[PDB]
Amino acid sequence: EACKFLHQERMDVCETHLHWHTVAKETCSEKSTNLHDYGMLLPCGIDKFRGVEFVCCPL
Ligand SMILES: [Cu+]
Repeated sequence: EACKFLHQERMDVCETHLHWHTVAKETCSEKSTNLHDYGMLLPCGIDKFRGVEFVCCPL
């Protein structure tokens, strides 16, 4: 297994870093992997974002 790069965004809500980190973490965990890195996408408002791109790696 290698690590997998994944991209998620929403067109209906802007959310904080914490929400997107949570989404990335839980996505990797559902795939039996661990989140290694991530970066926010599509900054919104003064402190929010509309997506995240992240890398899930083998346990
Ligand atoms: Cu974070």
